[PDB]
Amino acid sequence: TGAHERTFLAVKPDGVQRRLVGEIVRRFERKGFKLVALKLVQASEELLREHYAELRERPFYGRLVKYMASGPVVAMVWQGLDVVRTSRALIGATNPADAPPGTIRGDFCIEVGKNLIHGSDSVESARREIALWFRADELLCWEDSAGHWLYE
Amino acid sequence: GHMTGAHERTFLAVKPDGVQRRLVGEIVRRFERKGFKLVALKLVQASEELLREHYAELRERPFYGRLVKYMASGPVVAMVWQGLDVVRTSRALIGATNPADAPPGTIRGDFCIEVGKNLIHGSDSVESARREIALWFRADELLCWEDSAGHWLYE
Amino acid sequence: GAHERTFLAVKPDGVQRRLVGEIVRRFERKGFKLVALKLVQASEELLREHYAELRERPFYGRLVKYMASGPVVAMVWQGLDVVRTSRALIGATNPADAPPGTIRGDFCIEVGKNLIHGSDSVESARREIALWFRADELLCWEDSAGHWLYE
Amino acid sequence: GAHERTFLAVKPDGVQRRLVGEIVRRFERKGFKLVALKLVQASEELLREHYAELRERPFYGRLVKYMASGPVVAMVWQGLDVVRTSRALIGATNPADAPPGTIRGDFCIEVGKNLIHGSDSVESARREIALWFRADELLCWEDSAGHWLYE
Amino acid sequence: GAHERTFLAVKPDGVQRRLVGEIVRRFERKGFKLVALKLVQASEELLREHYAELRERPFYGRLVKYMASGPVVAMVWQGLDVVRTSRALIGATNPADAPPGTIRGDFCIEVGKNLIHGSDSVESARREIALWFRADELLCWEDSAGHWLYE
Amino acid sequence: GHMTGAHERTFLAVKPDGVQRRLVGEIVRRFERKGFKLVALKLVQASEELLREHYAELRERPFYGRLVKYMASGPVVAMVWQGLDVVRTSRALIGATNPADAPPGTIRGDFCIEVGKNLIHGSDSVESARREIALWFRADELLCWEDSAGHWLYE
Ligand SMILES: Nc1ncnc2c1ncn2[C@@H]1O[C@H](COP(=O)(O)OP(=O)(O)O)[C@@H](O)[C@H]1O
Ligand SMILES: Nc1ncnc2c1ncn2[C@@H]1O[C@H](COP(=O)(O)OP(=O)(O)O)[C@@H](O)[C@H]1O
Ligand SMILES: Nc1ncnc2c1ncn2[C@@H]1O[C@H](COP(=O)(O)OP(=O)(O)O)[C@@H](O)[C@H]1O
Ligand SMILES: Nc1ncnc2c1ncn2[C@@H]1O[C@H](COP(=O)(O)OP(=O)(O)O)[C@@H](O)[C@H]1O
Ligand SMILES: Nc1ncnc2c1ncn2[C@@H]1O[C@H](COP(=O)(O)OP(=O)(O)O)[C@@H](O)[C@H]1O
Ligand SMILES: Nc1ncnc2c1ncn2[C@@H]1O[C@H](COP(=O)(O)OP(=O)(O)O)[C@@H](O)[C@H]1O
Repeated sequence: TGAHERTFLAVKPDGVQRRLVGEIVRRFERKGFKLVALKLVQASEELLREHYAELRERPFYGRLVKYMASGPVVAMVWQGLDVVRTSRALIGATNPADAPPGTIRGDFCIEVGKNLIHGSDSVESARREIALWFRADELLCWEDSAGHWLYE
Repeated sequence: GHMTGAHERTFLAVKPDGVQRRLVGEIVRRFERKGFKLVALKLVQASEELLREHYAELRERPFYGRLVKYMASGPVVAMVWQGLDVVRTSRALIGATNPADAPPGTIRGDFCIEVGKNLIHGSDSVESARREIALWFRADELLCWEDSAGHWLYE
Repeated sequence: GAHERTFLAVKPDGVQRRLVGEIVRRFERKGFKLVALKLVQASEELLREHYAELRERPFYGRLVKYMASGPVVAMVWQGLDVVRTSRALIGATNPADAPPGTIRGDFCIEVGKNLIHGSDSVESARREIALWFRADELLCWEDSAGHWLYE
Repeated sequence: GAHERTFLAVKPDGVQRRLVGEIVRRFERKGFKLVALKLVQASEELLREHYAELRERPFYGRLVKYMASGPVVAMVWQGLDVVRTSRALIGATNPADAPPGTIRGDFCIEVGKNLIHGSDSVESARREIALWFRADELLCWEDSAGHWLYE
Repeated sequence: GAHERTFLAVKPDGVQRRLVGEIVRRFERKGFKLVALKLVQASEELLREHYAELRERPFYGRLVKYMASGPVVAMVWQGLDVVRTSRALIGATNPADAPPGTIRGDFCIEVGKNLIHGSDSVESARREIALWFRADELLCWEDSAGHWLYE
Repeated sequence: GHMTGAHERTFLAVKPDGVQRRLVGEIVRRFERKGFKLVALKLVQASEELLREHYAELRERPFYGRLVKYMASGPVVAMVWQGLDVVRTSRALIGATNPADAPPGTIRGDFCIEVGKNLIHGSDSVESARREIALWFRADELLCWEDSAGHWLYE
């Protein structure tokens, strides 16, 4: 899908509490990606168990689920060329200690457990996460007036 | 309400020009830095139907058809913000309807030029806010959460 | 008049909300010279004196208690008309009346949590500077930018 | 009226204080179209004509000599009501009178060091644009954002 | 080496996306000295010469046509190691390879729409500056901040 | 420490060039936004004496006299910041000693050019931080306060 690739991103409860939602959104807007879905939600533990199913045998899994369910999150879908991989570069390493300055985690976070944002790790993960969090009628198609200036 | 006033809510929407011009984050950050509490948020493609109801007071103005068509022309970011005097204060942060009359420091004063592409809507009154919130959101979309910042914004 | 000085303090809410740097940057960008700075926990006794003119007001006790409740950033800034200009940058006491573009207009909601204190007059500034700082904390420096800020 | 143009110039103090980008960004973020730009040093002869309406004012000589003393960034911006709106963005002549949120309100202290010039009227802009720029320095370009700025 | 100079150009996509001021501010905040600036539309003849090292590359033709298609902001910046450092601030040619914090890493997606050109070497810079600018367009000014940037 | 590590402290100082160039607020804002806790702060005119001891280790370097003279050539903003891995992290945020080697996104990478005017000092190690904090601050200048934000920065 090339420039139509999509990723799932979510601002975690700490990002909402720390008033960093606009800052995060602005970084993806300024990069050139197209916002195609957005909502403030409180995720159920049932949903979050499915979301993090790959991690279910890790010792932190339970508290990760409980935490992500504990307050509002901002769920998003962004669209563009290589948006999955590039979003992960913008976000930075899982452990903010390893995330360089200039990344979101590098600039704003200290600890792995309070690392502001989730982004899909692969196109296949993105497909699964988008379907989990969003209905199809929440995913918008619009003609981007900037696209001529971002793409060949 | 009247208890303390702090649970007043307004409807704000980033119009299609705000999305196209990549100002969503900038607009949200201004309300975040002010101290208001985001209690609802969604990106939507608004139907002409809903918009006719939203702008019903402008039903017999000459621009009405172009406004509705335009607001339906692309995504809108619909929001509800909560806090003391949020309706009046949000109108001040946005600035005058005609950007030419909105001072620098306001959203319209800083970011736009013409009345027909003026980035954002905010409820003009508490009663308008009640009506607009109900029109645009379901009850279950309005979130109750515990704002760690409140202690530092409110006496 | 370029050596006029004012006393500004970031109140405990400004520290807690991580707005210290934002506030300092606004006075830097305006052209004023920072000549004193410290993070302190003010005593209630100091604060009772600082706000003595308000001692008969219903809110005086809670103002004092609050200002003593957490760290504040005490500052002295220097430049032409700095006292009045700083008050303009800060905005009205009640943030509801502070326009966008001002510190209180951009960042605050309520009169009791209004981020920052600034002296209200040159004589108030002299008094407040003396209350909060020793003479050896007030620095003198030659501003490389001054030729570009003053005629 | 969307093709109205104004002449703006970053004065020597704006260049020296490293505020050129900040100023340009304010006009870009507003939605105006940059149609001419150059870093130049103007002659006193050009400046005497630029400010010819102020020839009887006691500061005229000083103003001319100062504006000739260092580089300035000359610009033309295009858009609806650009002259009047640009003046609003810049703020009052005397920065003491310019509210926070304006360029002069945010960055300046004194009337002689007030960062930027903007034309005062459509007819003054026509005159100033002609004075500072060759016709071939004003560029026509198709504005991708035009549909989202204008109805 | 503090008098080294580089040629930078904001490409048509940077103008259209309203990123001129953002880009300039990044070089200003670094401490580099702006010594020439203009908004221009370059000829294919000039651009063929500009990019002559790339003449056997498959994209050469489309690169030349594109850079000729709309306005660019041509600039010269001065300072110690300005060529190499500017390239670092810009980031990798392909924005997919440019880290966050760089211009291309922060603002761009694709190699053909990568916002800005910067000279690749001191000798390339000398050639490019000569190609785009007349000698009288390069300004000598006394930098008020130089004592605080350099030893 | 070793309980959780969250009470580690570093000494940071904005050098005179950072004061003159009006980057104090910019610098402080980068540490605030990262989540570290400001526990001490003062503007000082550092004596040639204090500085000779600060930079004792560099006594045999040919630039030593010029470093001490420069660090006394205007005000310095002395700070103590607290948090998990604050010494190592602060060094990463500042970037390499030589700004030409500091990547964009770091303080030195974004804001300065030459090694002799490199804006800021941060402790290079936990032991150095212990020594620097002791040298520049009195114990009663290091404040214990309840950080509302810690709940959102720490698990
Ligand atoms: N060792 C850990 N302890 C606590 N939380 C962790 C740990 N490792 C990962 N996590 C949390 O689980 C989330 C999902 O892990 P993972 O998908 O591997 O990382 P990423 O979010 O960088 O793609 C992380 O973002 C983080 O919040
Ligand atoms: N004279 C006008 N010409 C064109 N569009 C207008 C005009 N007046 C209002 N509008 C449009 O209709 C919207 C609703 O108008 P109104 O409620 O009066 O303003 P506001 O949005 O400031 O509350 C405006 O925000 C603008 O988009
Ligand atoms: N009505 C009030 N209720 C609570 N606190 C108040 C009230 N009026 C003033 N204050 C507090 O007292 C501080 C000092 O008041 P004053 O000197 O009159 O205002 P300012 O700080 O704007 O100069 C204010 O900044 C505010 O924090
Ligand atoms: N009283 C004054 N003293 C010194 N310089 C002045 C004075 N009044 C105006 N100037 C300078 O002359 C410039 C041109 O004046 P004017 O056109 O009246 O103001 P503006 O630039 O706001 O349109 C001003 O921008 C300012 O630099
Ligand atoms: N494979 C490519 N496809 C399209 N355009 C390209 C490609 N490689 C390079 N370019 C364009 O050519 C310009 C000049 O290339 P080069 O000098 O090698 O890179 P840089 O601009 O990073 O110094 C690039 O900035 C880019 O816009
Ligand atoms: N080669 C040099 N020439 C001049 N000044 C230098 C040189 N190396 C270091 N300095 C200065 O001495 C300070 C201390 O050096 P060092 O401890 O090696 O760096 P850092 O401050 O990054 O820990 C530097 O921050 C810089 O101001």
